[PDB]
Amino acid sequence: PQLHYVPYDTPVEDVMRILKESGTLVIRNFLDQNTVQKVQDEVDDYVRNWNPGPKYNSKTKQPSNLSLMSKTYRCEVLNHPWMHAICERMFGPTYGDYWFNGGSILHLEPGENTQPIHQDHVFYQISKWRRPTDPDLTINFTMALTEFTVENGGTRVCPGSHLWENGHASPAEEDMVPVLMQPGDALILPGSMWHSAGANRTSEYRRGFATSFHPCHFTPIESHHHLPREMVEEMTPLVQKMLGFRTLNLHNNVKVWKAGEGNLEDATGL
Amino acid sequence: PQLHYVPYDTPVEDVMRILKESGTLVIRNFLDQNTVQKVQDEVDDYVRNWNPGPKYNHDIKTVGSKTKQPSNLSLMSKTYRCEVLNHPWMHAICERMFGPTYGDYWFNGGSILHLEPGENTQPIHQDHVFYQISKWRRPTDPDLTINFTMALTEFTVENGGTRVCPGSHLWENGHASPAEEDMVPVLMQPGDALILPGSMWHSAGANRTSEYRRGFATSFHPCHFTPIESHHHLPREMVEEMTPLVQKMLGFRTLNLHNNVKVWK
Ligand SMILES: CC1(C)C(=O)C=C[C@@]2(C)[C@H]1CC[C@@]13C[C@@]4(C)C=C5C(=O)OC[C@]51[C@@](C)(C[C@@H]23)C4=O
Ligand SMILES: O=C(O)CNC(=O)C(=O)O
Ligand SMILES: [Fe+2]
Ligand SMILES: [Fe+2]
Repeated sequence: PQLHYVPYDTPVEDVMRILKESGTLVIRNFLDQNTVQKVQDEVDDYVRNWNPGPKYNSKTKQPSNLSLMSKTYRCEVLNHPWMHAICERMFGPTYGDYWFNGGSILHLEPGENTQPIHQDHVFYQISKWRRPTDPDLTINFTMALTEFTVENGGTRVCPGSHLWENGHASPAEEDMVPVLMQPGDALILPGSMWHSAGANRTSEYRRGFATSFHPCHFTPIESHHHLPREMVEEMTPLVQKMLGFRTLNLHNNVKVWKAGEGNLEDATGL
Repeated sequence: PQLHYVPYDTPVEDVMRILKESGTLVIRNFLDQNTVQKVQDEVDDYVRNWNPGPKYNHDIKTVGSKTKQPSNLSLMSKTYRCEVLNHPWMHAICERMFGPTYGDYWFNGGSILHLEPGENTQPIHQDHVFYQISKWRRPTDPDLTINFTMALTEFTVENGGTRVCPGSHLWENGHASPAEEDMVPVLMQPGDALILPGSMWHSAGANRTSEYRRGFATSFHPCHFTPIESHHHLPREMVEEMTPLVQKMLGFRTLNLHNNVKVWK
């Protein structure tokens, strides 16, 4: 197996076949450039109400959920048709519905050392029961804000390591394949794929942001039930279901996250 | 394996050992008559107006046409969310069941189990059947969920008291359901509770009496599993009256995995 770079118009069955054979791939031009700029603008404006001027003439905010800080994220990025097409083919037949697991802005500082090589599904206890041929427990879409180079610690993966067994040792550093991307490209990251961020040996930050989804029956990393309800009703029904505001359906048609025996969105006037 | 009826003050690891041996047991006087009567008073009209049969269509054809199974118990009963969900036996067993592997646990779901007079026998089933990952689990693994079926009316063989097949929790994933003859009826007075791990094969009996047989259940499952019932549609003044334990049970607090990783944060 190898690391594949495919254009945006690659057929869905080709992307799924590459995901099954290599455990990862890169979809170039996943987002346009202005979308890349909008997400950084809204995040910067959130966590920093003040920016240093040229000379001396509430101040900052701790970062929160990406859907809270970025309106383009919760209203445009989370509606990405590629993510939903990949999530449906990955979780539909086995689990059925899926929803948002977690997401944040990647910020590799200058001089930051190499991240330990790991699989994303390590924090799932049921990963010990899972076989390499079973569907993934979660999938991550890592979008590039800056360019991803070997110098600035771009993401490295090991194609084929997703088919390793549960007791397999971590891949050697010599066999990690760096993911070279331009802003707008996305690296698709199933929870079975071993990966790690490299060391940033440059003088500039390596910036990115990630989305991630997992089956309906698994508890996500973040809860969004603290977001303002006026911010909830300006989302699409699909995004509302992603962020835990709607009832989900199992493959056996049993509904989880219900409002008693009814739908959660019906009981909340959504 | 055999069905055990133990008193309320039975040692906790004795209950855990019986759960490991026979896959089920009964804790008598699990609820005092005050709690049984308060729950019956707070859900009387709610069960009265509830339409029988399944509310929505799913593949587990198990809700008979003369069976009422309404949930939303915390929203409809203050005794349920302010006393029942704080029951020390539920948490003492859930800790030893889910702690050593999954870390935290929380509320999965809770329903009223109302058998109208004339209801036929329920299909024998395992409660974790709606878990897809149940086909990856082995009998020696920890349970995916645990249930506490508490008797509101008395539970007899004739009125449809729940029946269990002790030891069936050790059967493999492909083993056939128990025949009707190997089911053992559970005889419970108002107050007793039947402890049902997700692996125990069980079913409700036929209500061949003139009266309805009603109980109500509480279920808990690991922190990393999505509950069958959400509770964020409840009024906020209703959440502020819960204990910190119940607020965490019903999804209003951050959960801790076994390796100290935050979920639902
Ligand atoms: C379809 C039905 C009747 C069944 O045949 C097998 C499993 C489930 C899907 C029930 C209805 C709802 C549940 C959902 C819940 C989380 C709480 C309910 C309950 O309290 O009693 C039935 C349940 C159960 C014990 C079993 C579970 C469970 O674990
Ligand atoms: O009502 C009973 O005695 C048992 N009911 C169930 O197991 C159920 O509804 O899933
Ligand atoms: Fe990672
Ligand atoms: Fe059951």
